[PDB]
Amino acid sequence: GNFNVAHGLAWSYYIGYLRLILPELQARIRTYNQHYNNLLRGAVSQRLYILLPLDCGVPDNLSMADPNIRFLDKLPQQTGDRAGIKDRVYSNSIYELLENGQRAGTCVLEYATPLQTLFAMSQYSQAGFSREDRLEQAKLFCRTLEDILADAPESQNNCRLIAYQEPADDSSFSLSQEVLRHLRQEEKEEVTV
Amino acid sequence: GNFNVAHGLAWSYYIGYLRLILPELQARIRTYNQHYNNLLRGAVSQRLYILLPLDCGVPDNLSMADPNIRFLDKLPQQTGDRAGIKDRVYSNSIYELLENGQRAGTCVLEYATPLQTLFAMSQYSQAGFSREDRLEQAKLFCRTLEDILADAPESQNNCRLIAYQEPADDSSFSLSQEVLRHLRQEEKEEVTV
Ligand SMILES: Nc1nc2c(ncn2[C@@H]2O[C@@H]3COP(=O)(O)O[C@H]4[C@@H](O)[C@H](n5cnc6c(=O)[nH]c(N)nc65)O[C@@H]4COP(=O)(O)O[C@H]3[C@H]2O)c(=O)[nH]1
Ligand SMILES: [Ca+2]
Ligand SMILES: [Ca+2]
Repeated sequence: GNFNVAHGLAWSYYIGYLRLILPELQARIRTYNQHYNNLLRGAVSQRLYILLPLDCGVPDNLSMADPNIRFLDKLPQQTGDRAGIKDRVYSNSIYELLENGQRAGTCVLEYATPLQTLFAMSQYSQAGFSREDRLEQAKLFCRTLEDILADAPESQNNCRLIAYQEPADDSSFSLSQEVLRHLRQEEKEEVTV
Repeated sequence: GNFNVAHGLAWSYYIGYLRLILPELQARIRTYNQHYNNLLRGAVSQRLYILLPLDCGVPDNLSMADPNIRFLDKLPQQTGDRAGIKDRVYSNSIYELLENGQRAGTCVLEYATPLQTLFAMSQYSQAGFSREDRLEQAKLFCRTLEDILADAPESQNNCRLIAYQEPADDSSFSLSQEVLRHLRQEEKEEVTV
């Protein structure tokens, strides 16, 4: 019946994590851009880019997904407040996106960790949760998280969801291209509006 | 038609937390009890006690809801793995339960963290989530988690849910006394079985 784990997962992810880290993340990115743009020959986008593989495949490191997605630098932390903000642990990692060995873009990137739960659920037989259930909830997770972020206080502008199914043959899918296409569209939006 | 956050919250709580902390819990408690017995003739119960206040009120200090519930120690981490078998580092607290100033029991005690999500949602206006909704979802949370632990590999024997609805009239609920009942029933079971 009407059992959708994705509903709770998306709400939990926003309330217990994204809501808490997005303002501080944008603040650190801005500062980083101020001190290091001369060094970067560009700018890190201020949107957290969230990877949502619909196959729920989350690797411990990003480069084993795509050798054109490569660690660049660390985002410095917040400054000497320590007044209640430091609860979650999130990635201070900036990635560069490569095209032909050349840096084509830069962003803060991370996977949507609740997809791990759906994967775990699908390997846990007592849950009675099929691969087909997993994909269905993964999609529902995306839709739900999207709706939440649409009405969220300036957080729609604070992150970008990158949902993607991967070729059920084996074409060499390019995640780096997927991300770059969003980066280019974002800069285009930022500049034509 | 049915949006039930509690479903995903309970699955997320078992998958992302209980499944990982519980298999090694009783070993951690056992090695603490060796010292606890030798040093104070103490015995800490072997089950994780999970407070589920139906009103979703989670304080950042247990002792603030009851000074008959007195902090004793952190439960020390496991051994062998440099990685941790299943854990990075789980903070778990051991508490003494007091009756008329006297130590009457000892257990690893903590609130069900997903109740905070339910509480935050009910203060988040974009959620259209009322305090009546929260309670119904809190009940569903307990029910769902219970069903999960019942099918779960020995994790059911590893923990005990303490779900309580507090009297609206600001009557004299004793949380310490509620916990002691469970502790006294646990000892009765282990001693009769
Ligand atoms: N990248 C990143 N993502 C984060 C972080 N914190 C939370 N998230 C994401 O948001 C989800 C919801 O977290 P939650 O509301 O704290 O909800 C948690 C919480 O209620 C509970 N839980 C998890 N770890 C602990 C713990 O160490 N102690 C206790 N008492 N509860 C825990 O189980 C729920 C499910 O946890 P998850 O499966 O891990 O699911 C997490 C996770 O996917 C973070 O610091 N970094
Ligand atoms: Ca993949
Ligand atoms: Ca209460």
